[PDB]
Amino acid sequence: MVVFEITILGANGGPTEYGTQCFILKPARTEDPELIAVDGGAGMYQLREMLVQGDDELVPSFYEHDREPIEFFIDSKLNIQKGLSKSLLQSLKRQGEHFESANTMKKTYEVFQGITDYYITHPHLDHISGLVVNSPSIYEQENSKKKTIWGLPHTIDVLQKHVFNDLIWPDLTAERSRKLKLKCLNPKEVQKCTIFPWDVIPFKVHHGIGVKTGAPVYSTFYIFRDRKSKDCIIVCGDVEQDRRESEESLLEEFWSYVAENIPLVHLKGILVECSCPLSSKPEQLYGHLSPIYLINELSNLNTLYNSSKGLSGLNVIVTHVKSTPAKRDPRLTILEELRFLAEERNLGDLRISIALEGHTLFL
Amino acid sequence: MVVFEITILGANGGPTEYGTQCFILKPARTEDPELIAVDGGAGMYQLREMLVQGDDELVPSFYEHDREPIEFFIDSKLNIQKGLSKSLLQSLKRQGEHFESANTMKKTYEVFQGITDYYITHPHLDHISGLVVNSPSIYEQENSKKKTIWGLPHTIDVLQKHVFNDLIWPDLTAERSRKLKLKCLNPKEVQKCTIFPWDVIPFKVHHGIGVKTGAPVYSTFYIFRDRKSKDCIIVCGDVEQDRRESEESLLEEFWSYVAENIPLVHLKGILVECSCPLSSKPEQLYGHLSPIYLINELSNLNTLYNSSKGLSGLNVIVTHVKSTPAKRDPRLTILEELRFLAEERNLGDLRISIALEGHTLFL
Ligand SMILES: Nc1nc2c(ncn2[C@@H]2O[C@H](COP(=O)(O)O)[C@@H](O)[C@H]2O)c(=O)[nH]1
Ligand SMILES: Nc1nc2c(ncn2[C@@H]2O[C@H](COP(=O)(O)O)[C@@H](O)[C@H]2O)c(=O)[nH]1
Ligand SMILES: [Zn+2]
Ligand SMILES: [Zn+2]
Ligand SMILES: [Zn+2]
Ligand SMILES: [Zn+2]
Repeated sequence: MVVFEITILGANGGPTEYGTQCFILKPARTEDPELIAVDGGAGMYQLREMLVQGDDELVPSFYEHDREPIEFFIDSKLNIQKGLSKSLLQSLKRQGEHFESANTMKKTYEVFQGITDYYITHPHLDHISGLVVNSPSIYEQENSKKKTIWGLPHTIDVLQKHVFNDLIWPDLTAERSRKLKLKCLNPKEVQKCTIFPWDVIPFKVHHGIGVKTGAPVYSTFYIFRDRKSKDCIIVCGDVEQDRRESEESLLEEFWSYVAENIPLVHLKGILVECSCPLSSKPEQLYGHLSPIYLINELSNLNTLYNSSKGLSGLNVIVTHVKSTPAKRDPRLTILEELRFLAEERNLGDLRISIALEGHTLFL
Repeated sequence: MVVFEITILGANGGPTEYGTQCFILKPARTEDPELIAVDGGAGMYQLREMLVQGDDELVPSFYEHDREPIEFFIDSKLNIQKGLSKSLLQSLKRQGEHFESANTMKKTYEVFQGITDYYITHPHLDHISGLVVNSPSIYEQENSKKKTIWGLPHTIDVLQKHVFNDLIWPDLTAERSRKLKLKCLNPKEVQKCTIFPWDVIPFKVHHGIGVKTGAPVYSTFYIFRDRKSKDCIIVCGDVEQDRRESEESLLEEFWSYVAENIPLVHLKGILVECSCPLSSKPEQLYGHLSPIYLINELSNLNTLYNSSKGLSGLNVIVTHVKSTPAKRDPRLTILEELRFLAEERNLGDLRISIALEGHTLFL
């Protein structure tokens, strides 16, 4: 049944600067070294942590307790494991003694060499910091695996002009060996992944407005579809509800596409933000979702699928929760609020979990 | 004797993406909440870690061992402590019960509110990622402490155009409350710190060339001088030896200024990179120092001071060491190489230590 393995490298919405958004994807069970990244916040450093840290599991929190029981954050039916998957690790264990004798740093370089395609949702620094700082690793070997950064134009153009520009970062895309490449995707078009037998389908969404410019700020949702099984996951960039009359209904377009083309039984998960709780201070919420807005969007999807069973069986994996100087971990507050609102909206057997760094989901 | 407390938030040169360059400065012993940052890599997240982690101390390594004895990395005479200093923590402990009842996240916000001036050496992403991602914290309170980002023009112009531009990051400098400001410094000019009774004196240095543009890439060295004691520390951005005939001798200008204006006994420390070991693969070394180049620069300073005692008593704190897929921790390799070369060059009782994240130096 399981088709996808999703490694949560980073699910932090800020403002603390580590463990920001990055998810690694690979097919379930298989042992190729190749990996896809969605976004580019947490990277090599987090892979290294996961190698080292590899029951009554406790996860970091820093609110009521510095560590909290893992089960508090997840749906009881979620297929989740701490650390990197057996199949991901097997690519290192292909060489018995070599694996054993490689130190943690060396193992980190080896795993990371396999992360060869990034799908970037938007170029805000929290979504690209690891991609950028990690990038010189591409030059460690002459027989190097080359990396490609994919995105919609609002993303790629910004990376070219503002990041890989010899000012913010050396312009590694200008190196003649082309070991780092930037490539554009067309919105709404079924495009192919480079190694895995998957389709990638990107959609533009809204993510607030410029402070100085007042210009709409865009983001991306990615659909990944396994062609054999027809199973799909949706992995989202930062997003807000479309602004009533001033903006195109990009989210409605997205949900309509999903309901038309992907039967619910084939939708194995959606990784989507809920940055803020209901108490929502305006400044932190700009360009983002709170529980009422996320539930409203899921309700729209529900209406489109048009089943008396609602969204029964759908796994919603909540990402990008922000820190706040609150008494209680906002991930717990948000999870409770989402579950309450989902019940109130009769969305059925919807399974809501918070994305937890340092874990792999099997969907 | 001790005048400065230096909190090492980040001393990692990359390519792993966490704990990159950031040092917090304050006067020794005093308990004001105000703090200066030099650079802006590791920030809130690291402050939080230091709050939580607060003998046979072991520090992270990830080479021969995942953790190594602290003493291996430092000169035996170095005044160093794990965690935040008593005086830094006292600003939180001014309120007895409030401190106790504040969770770790809340304490992090409180300490971080005091970090109100950053002195940025150059705008490479590893030197600004925490500054940027942490910046929305400024909006948590209406009676907010405002933050100022200082730098030479090569730094400030790039931050304005390429970072705080509603593309890479919301342009928080355009918010009317001006809670985040960018301010330029003039090179070679004695300027005043905002709260501490210190002079700040910035100098431009070289840091390689653009990959695409071939343009010189600039960085900054900062001198901080306590006006009362006349004691100084030097805190450096990334740097390479000046390129023979193609470039101005910016480093010679710097050492000449130091030797003319700061007696060695008043020079309490220099925090300066040695990104790479002697084995130096060309690609990783570009724009940086290796032990022979760092020792050559210190030799130039030695010649200028012109004492038979060499640089006896000088604390050299080595920063920005890069990871490498080597068998041994490059910080250990580099420390050994620097000490050997210093002896070979008869630099005297030079005290060399590696900067270690999560520690405070008292100089
Ligand atoms: N005060 C204020 N903060 C903003 C504004 N626009 C964006 N931000 C902040 O910029 C940050 C961008 O990162 P993101 O939230 O998209 O992950 C957000 O945390 C948000 O709080 C704004 O217009 N005013
Ligand atoms: N291959 C290659 N890497 C470069 C070049 N210029 C800079 N870099 C890399 O860009 C990174 C910039 O961060 P920094 O090293 O300044 O902390 C460095 O790690 C360096 O390895 C270059 O011309 N060629
Ligand atoms: Zn974000
Ligand atoms: Zn964003
Ligand atoms: Zn650097
Ligand atoms: Zn640099």
